[PDB]
Amino acid sequence: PAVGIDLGTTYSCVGVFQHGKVEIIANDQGNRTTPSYVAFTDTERLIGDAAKNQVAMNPTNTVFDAKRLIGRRFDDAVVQSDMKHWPFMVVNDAGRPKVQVEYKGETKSFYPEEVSSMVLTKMKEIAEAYLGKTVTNAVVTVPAYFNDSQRQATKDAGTIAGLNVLRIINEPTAAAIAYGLDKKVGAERNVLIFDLGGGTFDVSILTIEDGIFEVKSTAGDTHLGGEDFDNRMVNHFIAEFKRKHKKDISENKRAVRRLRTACERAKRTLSSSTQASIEIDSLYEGIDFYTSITRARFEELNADLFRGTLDPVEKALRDAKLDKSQIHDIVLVGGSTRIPKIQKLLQDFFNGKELNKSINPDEAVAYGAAVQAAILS
Ligand SMILES: N#Cc1ccc(COC[C@H]2O[C@@H](n3c(NCc4ccc(Cl)c(Cl)c4)nc4c(N)ncnc43)[C@H](O)[C@@H]2O)cc1
Repeated sequence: PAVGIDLGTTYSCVGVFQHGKVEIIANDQGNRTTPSYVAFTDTERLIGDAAKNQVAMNPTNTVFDAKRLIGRRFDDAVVQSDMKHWPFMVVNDAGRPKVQVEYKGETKSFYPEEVSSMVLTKMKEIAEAYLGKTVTNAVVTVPAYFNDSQRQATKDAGTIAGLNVLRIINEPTAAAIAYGLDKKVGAERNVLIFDLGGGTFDVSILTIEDGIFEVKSTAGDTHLGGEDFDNRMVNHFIAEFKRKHKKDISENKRAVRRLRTACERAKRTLSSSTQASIEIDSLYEGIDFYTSITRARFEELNADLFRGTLDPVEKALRDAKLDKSQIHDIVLVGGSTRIPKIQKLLQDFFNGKELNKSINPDEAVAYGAAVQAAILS
């Protein structure tokens, strides 16, 4: 048995190719993704949903976004910039960063591959729990733009987990293989992979000829995703509250939370029907917030951000010296591409051209890694 693991920034996912069909193994909690979270608490260490869920109670010893630190040096523009926004401690141990935590009363320090080895250990377990066998061999994916150092730090992060990493594979190639774009014959095809998750955005252009892949260019926005979209809604509703009820709820962390949470959920609903209702009882100072939102209004709150996504598309076409009519295939991954106006912009931008999207976008990377781990098996 060999697995494909999509090791992501916010979530990880693990799959196995069995009985001629891929299976996205579910966790001990029944979820097909597992947050890449690791908490340290007085008595135990927590990974996945257990860690995600006590992040309010222990925000200072609950680590996440370790993919943003992996393989980088302490002075990397990105280690520096992100550090400002993490409750936990990032520490310069001799030019290489470390996360230091409180864990059983003793303060311990951790390299990022140590912290990614824990997510990988858990994913290994998730599979071994499902398959009722030992799992060792894996494919683990990384973004196309990762360098040697960051590939090595990931590969090690697995070798530490007890994994036999058969291969490290680019996420947009994982998704290409998922869609069997690598079994098309004859002439070289150019493939654009649009990855829009919750917090990060990545465009990747690859050429594929005869099932041999090559990375042509990299683009993206490293702080754009579904979360910017929920914020647009939170502002629309906070204004709407102030209107009808002349109150400002925004300095009440809990009212805003109840609202955020209802906004992300409403957002998901708007990808499949044309409006979405919200009732939040006694939201602020005793007042009920009963409201509703159409898709068209949601689209308008985000109209600039939805378009803004086409720039990494252009900028990546630039750097790959390709005209948009030369793109043979478009592949959508990351759970935000489920938003229809986003698919509509992209289809219309690429002059009516179809989109490859039938595989679950959250899962497609892990799908292709598992398909591929099977061949290398
Ligand atoms: N269980 C679970 C689970 C699985 C994957 C993810 C990751 O999602 C990353 C981003 O993708 C966004 N998103 C997602 N994410 C997938 C998802 C599916 C179910 C649940 Cl309960 C959750 Cl909450 C998230 N679906 C969207 C949709 N249908 N329309 C618009 N946006 C969608 C989501 O809001 C988030 O911002 C998050 C949760």
